[PDB]
Amino acid sequence: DPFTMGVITSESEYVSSLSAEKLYRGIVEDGNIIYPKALPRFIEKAETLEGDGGPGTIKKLTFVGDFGSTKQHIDMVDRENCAYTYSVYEGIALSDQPLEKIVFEFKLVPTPEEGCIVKSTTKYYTKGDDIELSKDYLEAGIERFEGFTKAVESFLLANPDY
Amino acid sequence: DPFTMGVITSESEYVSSLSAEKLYRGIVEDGNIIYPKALPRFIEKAETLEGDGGPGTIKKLTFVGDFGSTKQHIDMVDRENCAYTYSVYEGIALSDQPLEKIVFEFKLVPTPEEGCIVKSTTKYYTKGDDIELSKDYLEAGIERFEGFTKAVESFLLANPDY
Ligand SMILES: c1ccc(CNc2ncnc3[nH]cnc23)cc1
Ligand SMILES: c1ccc(CNc2ncnc3[nH]cnc23)cc1
Ligand code: NA
Ligand code: NA
Repeated sequence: DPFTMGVITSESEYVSSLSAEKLYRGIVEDGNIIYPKALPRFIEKAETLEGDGGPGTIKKLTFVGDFGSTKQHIDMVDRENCAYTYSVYEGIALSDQPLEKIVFEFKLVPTPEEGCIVKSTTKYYTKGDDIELSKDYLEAGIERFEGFTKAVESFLLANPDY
Repeated sequence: DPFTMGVITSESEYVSSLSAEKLYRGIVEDGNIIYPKALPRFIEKAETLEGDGGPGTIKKLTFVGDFGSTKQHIDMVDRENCAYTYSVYEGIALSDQPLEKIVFEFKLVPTPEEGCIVKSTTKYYTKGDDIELSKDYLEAGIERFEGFTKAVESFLLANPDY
C-alpha cells in the first residue's frame, strides 16, 4: 500500500527585449494595475487579499467573462535575482486527473544583446494512486503562464511611462 | 420608480471557406466531440446535461485549466437556415455591472464564392438601475464566440473526415 505522488514539470524559455528589472517590477510589483492593462480582454481584475506582496501573500485574478476567478499563493519573491513563485490550489482538476496544486515559477536572466531570458516553469502535483495527463493539458498551463508574461512585456514596451 | 433594463448587442461577421451545413453540423450536432478537438487547449469537455439537442437542451463546457465550467441553455435550433441561439445565466457579472443573461446567436448564410457568411451576435442583458460597460468587455464576448466558431471551422477544413 504505498504513498504515490507525481511532479510533472514543464519548462519554456524566451528572450525578452524588455530588461529583467522592468519586466519583474511590472508583474510582481505593479500586477494589480498592469495585468488588466496588458490583458484587457482576459484579466478583469488583479488584487491582493492578504499580505504585503512578499511570501505568504494571497493575490486574486478575476477573469473577463464566465471564466471565474482564481487565487495565487505567493511562495518566493526575489527582487535581486528577478525570481517569483506562486501556487494555485483550487479548480485545478482535469476531468480525469485530480491535482494537489500547480506551481508557477519564473526567473528573468539579463542578457547583453537584449533585455533578458525569461525562464518559466509550471509544476503539476498529482493527487492519487495513478497518473494520466495529456500533451495538450501540460502545454496549456505553461503556454498560458508564458503568455501572461509576454502580454505584460508588450504592454510595458509600448508604454514605458510605467 | 421605474423598471429599467439594457440590451446591448454586438454583431460581427466573417466569410468562411467551409460550407454552412458543415460548420453548422460541426458546432451544433457534433459539438460534444468537435469542441475539444478544435480547441484542445481551452475546452476540456463539451457534454449534454438535459435534452436531445433541440430547444430546452442544457449543454456544458468545461474549460482546460483553472477557468471553471459554464452551462449553455439552448433556445433555437434551425437546421434548415443554419441558425443557433443559446443563453448563459451564471458567472456573467462584471466587477461593476451585474447581468441577467448573455445570449449568443449565429446564422450561417451560404455564399457562392465561398462557403458562407458567419453572422454572430452577442446580447448582454443588464440587471439593475444603471449601466456601465466598457469597450473591452463588450468586445471580449463577441470575440470569444466568434473565435470558437473560427476554431471549429479550421478544424473541419483540416479534417474533412468528420
Ligand atoms: C492549466 C493550468 C493553468 C492554466 C492557466 N492558469 C494560470 N496560469 C498562470 N498563472 C495563473 N494564476 C492563476 N491561474 C493561472 C491553464 C491550463
Ligand atoms: C464575456 C462574455 C462571454 C465570454 C466568453 N463566454 C462564452 N462565449 C461563447 N460561448 C460561450 N458558452 C459559454 N460561455 C461562452 C467572454 C467575455
Ligand atoms: Na467574470
Ligand atoms: Na478545468
